Amino acid sequence: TCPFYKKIPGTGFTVDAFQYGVVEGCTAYFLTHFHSDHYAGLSKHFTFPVYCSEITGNLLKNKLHVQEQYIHPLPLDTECIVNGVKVVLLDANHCPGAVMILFYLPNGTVILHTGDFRADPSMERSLLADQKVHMLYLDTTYCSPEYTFPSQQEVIRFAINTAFEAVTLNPHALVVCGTYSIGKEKVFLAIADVLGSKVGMSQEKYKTLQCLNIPEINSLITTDMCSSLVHLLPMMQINFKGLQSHLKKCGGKYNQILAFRPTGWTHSNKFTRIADVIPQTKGNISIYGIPYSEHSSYLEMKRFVQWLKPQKIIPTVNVGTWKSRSTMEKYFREWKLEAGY
Ligand code: NI
Repeated sequence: TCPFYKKIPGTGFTVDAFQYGVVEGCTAYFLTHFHSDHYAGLSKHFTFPVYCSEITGNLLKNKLHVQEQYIHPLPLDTECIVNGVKVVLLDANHCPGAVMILFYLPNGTVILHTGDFRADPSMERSLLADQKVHMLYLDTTYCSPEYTFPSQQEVIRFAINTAFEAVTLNPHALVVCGTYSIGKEKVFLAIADVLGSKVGMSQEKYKTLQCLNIPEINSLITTDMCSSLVHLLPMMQINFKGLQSHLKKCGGKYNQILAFRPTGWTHSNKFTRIADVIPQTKGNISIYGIPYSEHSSYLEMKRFVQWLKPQKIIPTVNVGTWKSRSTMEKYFREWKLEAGY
């Protein structure tokens, strides 16, 4: 059944709750972003109101074929009324079109649902600064102190410098980047920019990117693989067998592959710095795992929460085990006692 952490009390609303059939008593279904664990269940047969950002609504229409009459896009940073309740959508610093949602309940309670987010100090100067938030529905993906990672900026600098050096040493090297969802577009776009190439990809992936309102996108991507020396492939194909295979396909235009796998966290983060990352190499193929995250580190999450000072926290991630739930509740109490709320 629909879990309690997907329901907004005092409303007829649900958040990211599309795989339970008709939720009894739901008058409006919000969708925070276009990732499959969140939209799971939506299709052209859906006939209830879906509230979301403009970009998420472009992806619902073009990729899932949801009918336009049930898509209700809202602008960001704007007080809107939905079924009689004031809501605001805020940028979540996750993937394109990802939002946090502020609900102003008739009884005076204010609720923030983060969806998926990467907390950032810039959020402390949004509309969130203007009133007290009582309850926080929190993306707790990396809520444990082992989870450190560098800034997105540091990681993109590494990737750009690595690619540029490799291709300038060998003009017949191909760069490949893995993907299995929207997000992390900076990785492949930043690399293609430094090399003066467009990024080449499948017709399905190009269609997905043309939904994202990225400025000048027609100048940066293409379905012509032959003209491009940065290719995007399914994350599944980013291994030696898949890459050897791909290289055969290019007809001896290239003699070397440099590949990037933008992972979330991986246990080399506890020991090794970004400056010290190395690839796995077999023959003329090298694969780099780079820790490009679109979720809060532990310290970023802690700073946001200690700033916000909520009265109650409801985790939305890692909720399936008693050991995880208990560990998270221990950190929440530490944070509250340290900061004095
Ligand atoms: Ni997500």
